[PDB]
Amino acid sequence: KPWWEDEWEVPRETLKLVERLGAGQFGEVWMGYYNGHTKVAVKSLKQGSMSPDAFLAEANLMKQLQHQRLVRLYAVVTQEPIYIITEYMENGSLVDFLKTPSGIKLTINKLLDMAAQIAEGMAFIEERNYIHRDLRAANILVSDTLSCKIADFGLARLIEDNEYTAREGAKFPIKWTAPEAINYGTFTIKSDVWSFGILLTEIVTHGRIPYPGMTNPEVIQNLERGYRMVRPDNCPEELYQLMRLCWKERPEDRPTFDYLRSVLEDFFTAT
Ligand SMILES: Cc1cccc(C)c1Nc1ncc(-c2ccccc2)n2cncc12
Repeated sequence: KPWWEDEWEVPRETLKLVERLGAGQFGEVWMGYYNGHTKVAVKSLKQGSMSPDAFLAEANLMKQLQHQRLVRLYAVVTQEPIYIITEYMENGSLVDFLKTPSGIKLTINKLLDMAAQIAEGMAFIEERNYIHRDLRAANILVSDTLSCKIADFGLARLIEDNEYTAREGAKFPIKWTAPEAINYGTFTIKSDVWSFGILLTEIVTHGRIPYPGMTNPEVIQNLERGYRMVRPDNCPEELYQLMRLCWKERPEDRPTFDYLRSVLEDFFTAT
């Protein structure tokens, strides 16, 4: 659908980049304002660093995935430097927010709350037939009202039938990704469940890097023995047994996202 017809295309004028939130290889992210008043986040592609068609595939997938628990596509600018504009999240990434004064004061109740918002957001992704493939505290975003939404959809995909198989030479963060995804390059909403498992460990330990004293090969060798992550310090035994269904050996034994939500709501209100 062409750009002079795209309901998503905006004149670049309408925008005003104020504070750079970050920079890397692929460009920059900025808070700014749309037509003066509405706070937004703007991702800009560093020319030449990656393909504009691949930059925008994120935007195009988000056009299809709209739900309160998901960070919302506002608009795109599809020339000079290419912009992706979204809804603004005031409190930045979950993984950082959990380390701040405010984050550090959160009760376990509040945390189990947030965890259920994330599972909700994924129960949508689940049911629309998408997979995320990058689910971790760094790719959860926090609002001014301490709610949570799924972010970063770089790797997110619609599936015809259950399997998405990566290209043989692909690497993903070992500590967060499911054995079959690391090994066979096969991803399903069940892989994402496994990661969610790992993210639970990030919520409940605030910041921390999962599998505390272990290198990647040590972490692989342990899984293969039938071990899983050592009960994080101060992790209610319940939520741990939950991470444990998230880490079942066979994916089809791994639970749904709707069910995780369901359970996380009980844990939450039971406290
Ligand atoms: C702008 C954008 C483009 C594509 C995909 C997404 C998820 C976003 N949104 C954001 N992406 C990134 C950030 C962000 C980046 C660094 C630090 C904190 C926030 N952000 C903050 N509020 C909204 C965002």
